Amino acid sequence: GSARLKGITLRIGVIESVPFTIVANVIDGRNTTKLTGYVLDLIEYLRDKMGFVADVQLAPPNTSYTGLVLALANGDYDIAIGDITVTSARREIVAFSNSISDNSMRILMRKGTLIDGMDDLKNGKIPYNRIGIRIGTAGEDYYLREISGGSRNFYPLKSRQEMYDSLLAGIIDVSFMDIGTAEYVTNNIYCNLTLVGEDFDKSTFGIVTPKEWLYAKDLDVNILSLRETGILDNLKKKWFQTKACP
Amino acid sequence: GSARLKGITLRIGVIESVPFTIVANVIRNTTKLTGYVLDLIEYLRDKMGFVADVQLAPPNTSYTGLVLALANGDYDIAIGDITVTSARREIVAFSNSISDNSMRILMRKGTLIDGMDDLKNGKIPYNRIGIRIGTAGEDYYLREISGGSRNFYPLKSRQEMYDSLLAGIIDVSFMDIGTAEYVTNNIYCNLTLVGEDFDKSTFGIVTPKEWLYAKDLDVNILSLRETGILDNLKKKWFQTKACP
Ligand SMILES: N[C@@H](Cc1ccccc1)C(=O)O
Ligand SMILES: N[C@@H](Cc1ccccc1)C(=O)O
Ligand SMILES: [Cl-]
Ligand SMILES: [Cl-]
Ligand SMILES: [Cl-]
Ligand SMILES: [Cl-]
Repeated sequence: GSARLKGITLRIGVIESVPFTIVANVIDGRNTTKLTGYVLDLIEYLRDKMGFVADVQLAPPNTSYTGLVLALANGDYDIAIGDITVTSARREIVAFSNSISDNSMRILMRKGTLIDGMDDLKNGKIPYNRIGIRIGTAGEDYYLREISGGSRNFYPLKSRQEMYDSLLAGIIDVSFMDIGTAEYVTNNIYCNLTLVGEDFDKSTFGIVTPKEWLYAKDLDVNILSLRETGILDNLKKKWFQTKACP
Repeated sequence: GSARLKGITLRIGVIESVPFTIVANVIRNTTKLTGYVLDLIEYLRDKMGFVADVQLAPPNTSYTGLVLALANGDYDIAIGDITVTSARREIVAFSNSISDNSMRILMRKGTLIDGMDDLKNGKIPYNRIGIRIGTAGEDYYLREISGGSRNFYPLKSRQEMYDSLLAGIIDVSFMDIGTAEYVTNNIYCNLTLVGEDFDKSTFGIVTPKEWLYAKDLDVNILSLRETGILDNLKKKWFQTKACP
């Protein structure tokens, strides 16, 4: 069957990833967290349009994207919204909404690094333990399928912060990120970093839902309507069209 | 519940649209089909083990008409350059995306159009804007240009669109970018695309709502993406440029 989400409480899993989901520690005299970003704005549009009660739950620190999907499949959340890549392995265990965004990956490196693209990584110009890969992500899947043939011979990373510190501290030479956030970091957060080469792994982001979900149609119709009316485009411009770096 | 498509017969609706689904007449007449869509069917059939009963939609069937026919049970799935839209999703489901999409404005070379704003500002008499009925282009026009008014020059087939542009009966039309690039680079060398692309969207395989086999088809589509087969197919069918 199918039904409307009007009146329904949804526990919505979100995962820290600037500027999709931005976590601010604030004291207001008690310490609390404030969430903002593209994802929280999207949640507000959907809530206002669909009438569900949003119960937004931030995934614990160092939760992987795979861990978030597994947690939903196990019943810890009703839906999960973020920069979450739709993959065949995930689709085996959860469903996804219509796409909220196209996606691809790029190679991130320190400026001045003598790398010109993916060919250098595939030909072994960089030792493999100096390629940083965020575990439990689509980038790990790609690496294992296309670069290393199954072997996790990369340098593992648990958060964007560890990627930052490792690259800057010269522990790794490159890493992989989704293009939207990769552009964002190199343009606003770490000006010493840059993107190199062509993008790869063309893909999409989707809202994660349970398989065979009662509310699949209601969510999909609404997401498509936001796509059609330019709301998703506006949110992308709002949160991603910025460059603080000189 | 859910299940696998192995050994199951699927009636697969396809719709003429070069070079997704290419229709040739051969002779005692018979029809041959080739294209991106037919190759995709073969890859999915080989991976999934279903039995494919491929059925071409009657001439001048619109895209809305194909979707409606599937909702009415004439087909089990429909595969083509079929735009995923909110209105269609009310009555059918869609597989994971097989491709990104957008639209562009199609015109004769030499026509002085900057882009969509000219159309929105009334630079072009509305009966000289050709719109293929029962397509996402009509939906866009009604929503963004004419305020719900069907005041365009209605087109029933891709051929009527070309004929009308070439004969000077209309000044512009809308087409999906993949097929638009194909026709302007290979078939009608005196036509061209102009302006920014608009109506960013996706193509998806049409399935019944709440379909038993939804996961099986989706996992398999995503697998074809991941392993580069969809890219290979796009390269095969769309990278040609015969026009000088
Ligand atoms: N989109 C990736 C997660 C990711 C986000 C940002 C940077 C790198 C990886 C996934 O779903 O696995
Ligand atoms: N993709 C359009 C149909 C179309 C195909 C090719 C060119 C123009 C329009 C739809 O689904 O409505
Ligand atoms: Cl989609
Ligand atoms: Cl499912
Ligand atoms: Cl998708
Ligand atoms: Cl449905």
